[PDB]
This record gives sequence, structure tokens and C-alpha cells, in this order.
Amino acid sequence: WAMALTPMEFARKYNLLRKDDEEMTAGIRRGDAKRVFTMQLGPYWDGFERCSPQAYALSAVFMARMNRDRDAANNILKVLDKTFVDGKPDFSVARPVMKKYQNSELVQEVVAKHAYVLTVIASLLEAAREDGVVPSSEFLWLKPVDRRLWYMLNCVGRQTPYSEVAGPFAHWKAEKEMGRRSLVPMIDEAIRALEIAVKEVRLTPRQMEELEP
Amino acid sequence: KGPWAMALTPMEFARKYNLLRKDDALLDNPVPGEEMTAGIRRGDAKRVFTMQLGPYWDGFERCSPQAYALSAVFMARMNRDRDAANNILKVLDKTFVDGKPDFSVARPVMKKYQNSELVQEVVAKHAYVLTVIASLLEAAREDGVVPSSEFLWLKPVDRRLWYMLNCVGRQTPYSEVAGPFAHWKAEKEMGRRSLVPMIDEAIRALEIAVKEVRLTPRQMEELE
Repeated sequence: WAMALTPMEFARKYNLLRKDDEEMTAGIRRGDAKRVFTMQLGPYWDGFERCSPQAYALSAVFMARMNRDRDAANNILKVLDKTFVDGKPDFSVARPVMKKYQNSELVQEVVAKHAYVLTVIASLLEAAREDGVVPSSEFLWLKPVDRRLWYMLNCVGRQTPYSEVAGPFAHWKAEKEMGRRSLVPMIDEAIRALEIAVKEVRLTPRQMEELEP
Repeated sequence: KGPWAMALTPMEFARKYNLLRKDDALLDNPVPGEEMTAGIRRGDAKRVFTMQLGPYWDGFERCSPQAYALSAVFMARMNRDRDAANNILKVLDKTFVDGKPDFSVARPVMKKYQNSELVQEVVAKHAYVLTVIASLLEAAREDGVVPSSEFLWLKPVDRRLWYMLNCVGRQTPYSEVAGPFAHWKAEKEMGRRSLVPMIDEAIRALEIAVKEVRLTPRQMEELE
């Protein structure tokens, strides 16, 4: 499906550009950007049963790999790949695995330290990678099912996220740096990165004339 | 709807292409076994199935870039160069995350293997791009498993190619590739390539499929 938005396209898509007051450059609406990034953070973690089916199922894959059970992990990934051909993925294949590993030590440690679904599952993926490679390419089907999740998970191991998940990315890294879960959004790093990225791009005269204060 | 839609069932396919009609074989001589069932417009069905066949094979360089690259992957497998095959699959996968795939990555492998004996045997025996590639996939599966999983990304770029390759090893194809599947089988049965479309099995199968679905009274009356 669609390419990830660049910082400028993202800013334009969410009406984040402002007259600043270097030539032919826009500023950012910080309050507005804060809210957009806060919106990207998604739901609080509050038991895996309340996760979307896709986050449920990939969490289970990663829990399996953390607990060194490649077979259970590959069986989910395998069934989801086939069933995806067919038309609708069978997320229920993940239920047995969740039941078995959701209360394991290494998983409880991740859940303890992260307040949002997206930041839990990012750290489950990071931890699963201490066992083996776990590429996005084992779960190609995710992009059309859930774009935000796909982008979050493809940013695990990266320095700089896609703007469309810059919120949950910044929050995730803030939680790791604080050493605790945070329910208060910690997304300021996403704002500063957007401002920097936007000031690098020149606007045309038409685009400058369309800027409001 | 959109690039990710599920495959049409036979009855949905027949409706989409206006292939249903009143069946005058059971109007003129009703069988208890078949009340309330439509017939198929055989001439319109031939056209539609023939339109799914796609272009003649005429040098891999004339193929779509996705058909090009996948052919190269299967070529490499047929020739037992798993590394060259997997590199293409890695690069295609990486590039699909965010932007647009590196199909050019396939060019060295195509250059290398396209005139190989096992590839020349397949190309000799099939007349259409879809039928060539189906047979390259079937041959590449002599080497090892080559699941359609690995080219997940094809579905959005080329719906037809994706369903075609997912029916390799199936006994019954999706209606939307029933034409080239039928033709590919007819080629293997004849033992030569055929430019004349051999899509009769696609029509028979659609007729049979449609006869299994009871219509409502209203639906029977709307039939022409």
C-alpha cells in the first residue's frame, strides 16, 4: 500500500505548517503536533485480550521467541502467512501461545516497563531479537492489516522513525530511558525532530503564500 | 475493494462479468436435481477467460518487472543457486517496507540463467508469460519449498500474477485466473506451447460451480 509520509508530507497532511517570524521555510504548530503525536500513541496496554487481534498475535510470536520456543513462534507466522493468502488471517492460532507465555518472567518484565500497547510490543520485538533475526519480512501481511503497527515494528532497531509513528517511537525510547512505564505522553522528541526536518525543506512561493500565522 | 480484496467466488465472478443467464436446458426439460439455478453465457465467458491469459511470452525483458524478478528467483532455484534466489527475495522485501522494490536486482540473475537448459525447456513448452512463470515455479519447487508467502508483496502490484502463482499445486484455481490456469494445464497435456487459447476447462468449471448455487425466485426472474 502507500509509501510512508515524509516529514513535510506529514506536516502538510495534519495542517502543522506555520508562518515563522532559512528563506522560504515553514515553522511548526507545536501544540497541534503534540496532539497528533499523542494520537499516534494508541491505546494503553491493559491486558493482551484487549489488544487488536494483530497486536495480540504478533505479541504471542515474540513472547514465544523470548521464551526460546521457535516452533510455537513459527507456527503462528506460518498459519498467518497461509491464511493471509486465503483471505482472512486466523489470529486465534495465537491464543494458545499467549496463554502459555503472557505470565512468563521476561514478558512480565516488558509489560511492567511500558504503558502503551505499541511500546509493549516494540520491546517484545526487541527482546525476541536476542534469540534470532525476526524481520518484518516474516510478517509482510501486517502492512495492509494495520499500518501504524507495521511502521512501529519496522522502526525497532532504527535510530530515526517514520513520522507516522514518531509519537509512539519517542515515547517508547522515553520509557526505556526513564526505566519505568509512563502514562503521561513523552513525545517532545517527535516535535523537535519534525521542526528540524521541516526547516530543511524549501517551499515554493505558492506554498509560502498559503501559510497562516 | 482496493488492492487487498479477497478473491471472487465463482458466483461473484459470474455476476461481475454478466455471465449469468436463464438455463433453457432445464426450462425445456426440468430436472428435479437442479431447480432454481442459472446458466452461463459461454461466449461471453470465453472472452473473459481469454482476457485473463495476458501477454504472449516474448523474451523476459518484455515481461512486467515483477514477472521478470520472480522468474529470475525461480530460474535460480531451478539451477540450485538458492543464494541468488534469496538475495532477490531479501531485497524485494526490504524495499517494500517503505518505498518501491528493487526489481533491477533480478537483472544479473536473469542474465545468468535465462538460457540455461532447464529454463529453455520451460520456455519452449509455454506460450504466455503466466504459463511460463507457472511452470518455472513448479520446477523451482523440485529444489525445495518456495511458498507464495515470500512474495506476499506481489498481491498489491499484480493481482492476476499473484493468484496465478498461488494456484500452482492447487487442483482448482480462483475464477479470476481460471483462464491461464486452464491454458497452462492444456499446454502440459498437449506437450507443446499453444498460442490459440485453450480455456474450455475454465468455462466447464464455471458452469458446474454456478449450478451448485440455488437462486431465490426473484433472482431467477432477473436472469436473462
